[PDB]
Amino acid sequence: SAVPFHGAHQAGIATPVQDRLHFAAFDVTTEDRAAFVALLKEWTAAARRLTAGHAVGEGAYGGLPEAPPDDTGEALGLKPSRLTLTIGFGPSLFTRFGLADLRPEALADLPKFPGDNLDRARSGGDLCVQACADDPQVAVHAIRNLARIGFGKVVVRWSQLGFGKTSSTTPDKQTPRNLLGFKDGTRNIAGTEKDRLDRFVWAAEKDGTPWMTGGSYLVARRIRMHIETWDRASLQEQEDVFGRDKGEGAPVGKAKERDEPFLKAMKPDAHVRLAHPDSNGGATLLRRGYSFTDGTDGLGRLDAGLFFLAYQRDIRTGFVPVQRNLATDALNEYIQHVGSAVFAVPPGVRDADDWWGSTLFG
Amino acid sequence: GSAVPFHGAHQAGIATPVQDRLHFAAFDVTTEDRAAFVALLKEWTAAARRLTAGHAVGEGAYGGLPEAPPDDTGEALGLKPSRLTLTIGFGPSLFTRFGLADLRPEALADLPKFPGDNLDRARSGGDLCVQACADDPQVAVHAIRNLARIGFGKVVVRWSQLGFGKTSSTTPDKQTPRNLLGFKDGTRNIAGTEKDRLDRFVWAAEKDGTPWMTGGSYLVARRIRMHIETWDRASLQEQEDVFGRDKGEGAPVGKAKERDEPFLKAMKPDAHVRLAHPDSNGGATLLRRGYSFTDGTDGLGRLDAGLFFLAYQRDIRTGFVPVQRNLATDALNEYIQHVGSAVFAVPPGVRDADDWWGSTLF
Ligand code: HEM
Ligand code: HEM
Repeated sequence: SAVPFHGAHQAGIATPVQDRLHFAAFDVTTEDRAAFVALLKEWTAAARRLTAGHAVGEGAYGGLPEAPPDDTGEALGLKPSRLTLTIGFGPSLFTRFGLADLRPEALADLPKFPGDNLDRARSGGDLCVQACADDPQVAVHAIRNLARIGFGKVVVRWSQLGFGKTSSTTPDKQTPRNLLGFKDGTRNIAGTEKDRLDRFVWAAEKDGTPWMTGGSYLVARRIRMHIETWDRASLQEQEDVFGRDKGEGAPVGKAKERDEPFLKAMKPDAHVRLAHPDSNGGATLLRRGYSFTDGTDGLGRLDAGLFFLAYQRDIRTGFVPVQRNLATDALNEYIQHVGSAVFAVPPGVRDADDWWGSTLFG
Repeated sequence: GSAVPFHGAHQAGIATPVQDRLHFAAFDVTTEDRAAFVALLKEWTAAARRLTAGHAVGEGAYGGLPEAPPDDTGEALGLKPSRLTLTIGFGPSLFTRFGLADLRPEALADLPKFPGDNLDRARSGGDLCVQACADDPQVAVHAIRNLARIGFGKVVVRWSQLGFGKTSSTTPDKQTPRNLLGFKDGTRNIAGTEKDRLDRFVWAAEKDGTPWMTGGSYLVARRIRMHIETWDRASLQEQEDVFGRDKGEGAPVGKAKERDEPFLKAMKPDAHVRLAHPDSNGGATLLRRGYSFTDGTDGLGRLDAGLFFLAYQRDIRTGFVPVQRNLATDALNEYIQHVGSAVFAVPPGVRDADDWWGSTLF
């Protein structure tokens, strides 16, 4: 039903992946650091309510008739729906509030990558809130109300709705398929792998940035798929792109999805061969992205793809080397990176008196 | 995950319980070959039979020739039917082709211009539509994508619309969903069990003057943007006054329970429910079946969202048009704008495994 909001880490990273996503990047409009801290506190209080399935503030009705209700009401009668709300701080936040020297060195700007076609309006952002839930209206409600609460101090830079499995009728160990029709997530870091999370996902104090201890670094990439071109490719071409077969998802030369891959048997620019840690100095990622389908473009083509999300202990040692190695990926023919942003995701809200960003702002 | 039966006197997706998700696609016809279009309808009907049963189209998603593209694009593998329905409709512009001019139904009336309209012509109209409703958005998108692919060369997607959550009800025994203004939407609709009301208000009859449409219905679609910023500034009383129902319970003003019958003269003379009620419209009654949408931001700091309004009726001239005309003075107008529109004649049902979409017309 619900996922606990308080913890050493923020929820929404290691906790089980929910069916839907509403991701929002915000820009900060206030220049007053105390006013911003006041928002972080007010947002933290709202998130405690939202993630327990309650209305923010004094609620969505029953208040004074002349007052706007504190909560806009569209989640009334719904369930917590495993909602998690994960906040992150983008590089540009640290140019405000005297925060320049507290920007973590592990919050690296991404290089330009071959084939990039980034829409600047749907890239970057001073802040992010990742809202994950099984019910998309619960996630949209949470983003809508956080934006409302913050209006006057923040605005919404860009917003992305995503989906994965529908858990009411899809087994939870079952690997979801992306919109190219392939299983996506087979060889990933799982939230159960607490030791691997310490090695590859969570910032440690010794890493250089004490306030980020127990946080993580997030890379977001809005990746369009050339659906109609991909659907014209042969089965063999599609399986060659990835190094796994389509129906079972097994590596080339293996029978079972989760059999470990034999990379030599894949084509040299197969996606799995290029992305595997063995090909990247051991670099390993927690992938947590969602499919999207926004509509139809002007040409009749499906505006669809993957909202790619990766959490790692250090952007410089996670996403950057893996994505760099994808320069020659056979998959590049069928995809285009069209938005990008990075965020430092602080440690968790430790108890009922803690607030988002308290380790950064004090 | 259960299956909604595809065959019947009527197409499913109308009186059917309203499913959680929508992918709605408008198509333009590009072939002038009536025989090829008829062949397309039969192929589409065959594919819909598979899709609505949770099966892959054609020869399947894999296991064919390596050199051939798979028949089915594969992203619904391992999913369930998820109450998928696929409902096809024919726009007025279809009847300019294939010698159909004289078969265009009188009840398929063009809408008048309405005050406040700001209709995007590129996301309005359409030679035909397919409404895909399912509890799993991936199942809905997979259905539309594969129908469009099967139709490559004969039809093109003109525009499409995703609905992340329903704002309608044909099941008054279940919870009435809320729209993004936070109000229950669908309380006083038509239920799938109200067979007499469906015959009276929804299903075309032979005596109505268009024999091929007996057992079909007529669909109006309106993409309605919501002025969320302005709404969220409004007091609780202003919001409740706009509709004529309270917000929490959704009861008519002065009533304690959602489904207590309204006393209209107690509502403001411009209240939405007062103006829309059958008694204010010569008994005109609609089956509403819309969904909420988001569409990113306005580029200027604001979430952009709305409601994809769908109404089924026995005759557009005695359903949507008189009601929408009476909404000319609606208090709700301050908070919405109609920005896309389309009408379709939705043919009778696919009677059995030998039948095909549009067989009574063609
Ligand atoms: C639309 C874009 C993409 C699609 C469709 C896609 C698809 C896939 C598929 C089908 C697999 C095999 C199953 C699995 O183990 O998860 C996979 C694996 C993987 N992908 Fe991607 N991927 C995309 C983008 C990316 C990006 C941008 C990165 C990193 C920069 C990435 C990194 C990885 C990694 C690390 C693996 C696991 C490889 C292993 O250790 O065996 N992918 N991806
Ligand atoms: C964003 C646009 C709209 C919103 C937010 C909205 C909202 C609502 C709400 C909250 C109700 C009361 C509960 C119910 O009985 O369903 C309602 C009722 C109704 N609406 Fe709307 N509506 C919109 C557009 C329309 C349009 C365009 C039409 C027709 C042209 C329409 C026709 C009706 C009717 C017929 C009723 C039921 C009245 C009765 O018999 O009591 N609505 N609407």
